[PDB]
Amino acid sequence: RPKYLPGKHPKNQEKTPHVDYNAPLNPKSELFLDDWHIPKFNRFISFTLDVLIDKYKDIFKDFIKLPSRKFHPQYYYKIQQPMSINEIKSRDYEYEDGPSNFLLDVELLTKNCQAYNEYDSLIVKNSMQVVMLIEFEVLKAKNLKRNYLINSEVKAKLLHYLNKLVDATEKKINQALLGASSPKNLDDKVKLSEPFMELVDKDELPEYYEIVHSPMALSIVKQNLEIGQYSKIYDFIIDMLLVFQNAHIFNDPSALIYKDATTLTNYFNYLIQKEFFPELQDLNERGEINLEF
Repeated sequence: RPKYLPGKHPKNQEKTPHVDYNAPLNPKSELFLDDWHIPKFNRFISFTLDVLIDKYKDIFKDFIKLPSRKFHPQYYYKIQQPMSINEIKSRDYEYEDGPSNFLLDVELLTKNCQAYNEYDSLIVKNSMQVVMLIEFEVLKAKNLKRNYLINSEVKAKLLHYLNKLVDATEKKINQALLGASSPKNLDDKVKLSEPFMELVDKDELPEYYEIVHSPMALSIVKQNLEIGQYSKIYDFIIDMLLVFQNAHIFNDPSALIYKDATTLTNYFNYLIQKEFFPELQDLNERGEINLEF
């Protein structure tokens, strides 16, 4: 028998607090910071959601229809904007604020869930994974024009940046992200990557594998790169994001490893946007690398 029971686990709460529709879960996200357009956006949304429902049935199943109002009648006064995948599939997003409204309707799927249910439940962590996997797909579509095939030189650059991440310390990260506003005397010995290198033992911590549906570790990403499992840049990038996001799904917000997964997501993002991609643009123009699709 499994540690985590499935289904809804309503908080025992007379009054339930508002969910802020407008605030992104991640303000630092390029999904919200960047201007982007997917042509035939409505078609893209229905296609992509259907691929995911089929690939990830067990995770997606509770989010397809709105909660049953006969089993969960209190939901419809506790939650101000009930949301489901079928509801999103039935909406129009082909107007100027469409993309943004789409992401916020999607993020509702986890906000509403974390408001109704006990945080430490399978249903809540499933909802986080639903939102995460949807946003991965958008991230790939958004970055179509720079999602180059991993050829020999691109492979080598990605292995370099991956190693730079693995080797990063409190001092090095803060210097990169804050420059001359970095605090002095930060630690330069301990690598933040340490708890992310290897998967936890199935026999030691089985409930990990009830919660984290797509386990991933940095040593596995490295191996994947070396043997050619990633076809394009964003195939690599999403497995990296999966590594850090799974630690946020599994662990408590107040845990060190949760804090370090935030710090490493931020630093990885910095490496991709400010070092890796600009260096590729530069080497391309100088005719020292080929960037293929």
